[PDB]
Amino acid sequence: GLYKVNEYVDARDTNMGAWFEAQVVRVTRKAPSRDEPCSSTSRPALEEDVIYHVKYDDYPENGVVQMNSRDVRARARTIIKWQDLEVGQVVMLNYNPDNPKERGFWYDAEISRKRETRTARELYANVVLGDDSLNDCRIIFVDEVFKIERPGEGSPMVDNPMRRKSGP
Repeated sequence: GLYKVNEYVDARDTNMGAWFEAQVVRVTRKAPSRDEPCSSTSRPALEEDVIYHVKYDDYPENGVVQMNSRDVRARARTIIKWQDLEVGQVVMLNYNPDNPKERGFWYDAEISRKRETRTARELYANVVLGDDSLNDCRIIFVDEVFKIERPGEGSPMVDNPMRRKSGP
């Protein structure tokens, strides 16, 4: 457990498929450790199959939930503008899978098309859900869409914290 008691990282829930910036408040090992970590708690890995006790800052009412490193990724603090959106590029946006024209839970989208008119910069992308995907959906949220953190290209949140708290 390498994440600290003040480590608010982006916990991608696999079940609903939605990203939520969750606050790591405790790390525990898959070895006998239910309380505050002790007795040589040095347990790193490539993808740590150890239990990060996080709290969705997007839904504080969920309280402390258990998520592993494979589940909790670093929130890449980079808002991608329309002109930086390009074909093949996957980016995370506040998206309602009930209505693409309204915001909701943070999902992925692979940019398929981009066409600006003098009334608005219009975007159409394959919005990637839990394991599913929604090809050619209007991306209204081009002003506030973040990037997916790639191997090397993934910039960490060292600058001003977001902690978007997506819980309408």
